[PDB]
Amino acid sequence: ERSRESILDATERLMATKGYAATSISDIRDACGLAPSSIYWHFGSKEGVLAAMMERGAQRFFAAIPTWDEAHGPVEQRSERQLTELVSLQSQHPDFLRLFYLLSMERSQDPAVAAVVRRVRNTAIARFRDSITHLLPSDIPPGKADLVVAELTAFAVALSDGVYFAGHLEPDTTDVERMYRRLRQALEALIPVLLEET
Amino acid sequence: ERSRESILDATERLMATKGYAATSISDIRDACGLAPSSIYWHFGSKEGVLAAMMERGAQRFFAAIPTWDEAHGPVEQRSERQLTELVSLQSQHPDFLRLFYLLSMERSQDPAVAAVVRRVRNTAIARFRDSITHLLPSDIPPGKADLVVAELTAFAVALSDGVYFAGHLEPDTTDVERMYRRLRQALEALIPVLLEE
Ligand code: NA
Ligand code: NA
Ligand code: NA
Repeated sequence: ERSRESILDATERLMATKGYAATSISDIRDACGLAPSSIYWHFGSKEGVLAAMMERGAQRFFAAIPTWDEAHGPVEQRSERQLTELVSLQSQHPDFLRLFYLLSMERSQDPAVAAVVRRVRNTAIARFRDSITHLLPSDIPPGKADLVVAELTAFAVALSDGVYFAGHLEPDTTDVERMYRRLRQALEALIPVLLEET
Repeated sequence: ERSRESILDATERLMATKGYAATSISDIRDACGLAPSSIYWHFGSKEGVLAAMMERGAQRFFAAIPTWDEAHGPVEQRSERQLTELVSLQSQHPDFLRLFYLLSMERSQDPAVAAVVRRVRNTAIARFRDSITHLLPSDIPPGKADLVVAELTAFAVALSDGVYFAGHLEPDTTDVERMYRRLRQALEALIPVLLEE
């Protein structure tokens, strides 16, 4: 729907300037041409608009990172392919992530916002798991691999979250590519440790 | 002064009840019995109160984690009982950190808030660095140790940030002690990787 997109485009731009609080549904109308009644019929409220806008930025973020099956064979080893793309996006410091971390830390979340935060978070965790399953030896029993992959995934997600905060709070001195390289090296060392933990 | 602590205690209770937006200086006065003029005279504005409030929360968080020169014998190494305390605090999932992360992701921050967020962040980084310097072999040249410690510290700080979000967004399934244990294991493995360039 093209009418949905103009509302979100208007809201993005309007929130880039002016902030969320100082932006009125009226202001959104002025920008996108859709009447307030029309905006409500779509997203239900002002918070509903931010929710849908947040979810859109997510899909664009994730679509720029290839799934394991979308990368090639292995080359360079192909978990590396994903890492390269993740590094690329993260090095550009996406403001989408700023919003995600902000909204996930807010008390009294709007139900629509809470659902979107939950889904984006689950997708992120899923995308990491998709990549990390292929880092384990072929001969691990499925139940054991599940445990190890899960614990490795939580570790990767945690480090990746912290990389954004590094890039945010230490933008001048933070090397994103280097930090993610340490993660890949950390994961490689942890795999034997986890497999033999009884 | 006792006057400052009553304002902050009252503000602490008001946000977590009505939240920051729905709380007024008048509400703060009603709770602590200090006139708005007195409150302004201390913190200058409503944002000034929030700043001082969460900075207080930071000091209580850090004072509960021993530095290297506290945390006595043996020389263990000492980062284990440091880690134990860090795990203990994080296991309780303090709301201080939620506020820190929230204020750190905001644009158009009040000047007082920005200064406090930066100080808390620098203090955290410094406390990690203080502990991690002792994980290296002693025969490492000071300049190389500087780089390795700094890179290890940023890694630890990053993981430790991620642990809070795991505890916050996956509270049922997140094992905090186990995560921080992986970190210590990760750091130890990374220590030679970094030294050999
Ligand atoms: Na908001
Ligand atoms: Na606020
Ligand atoms: Na520590």
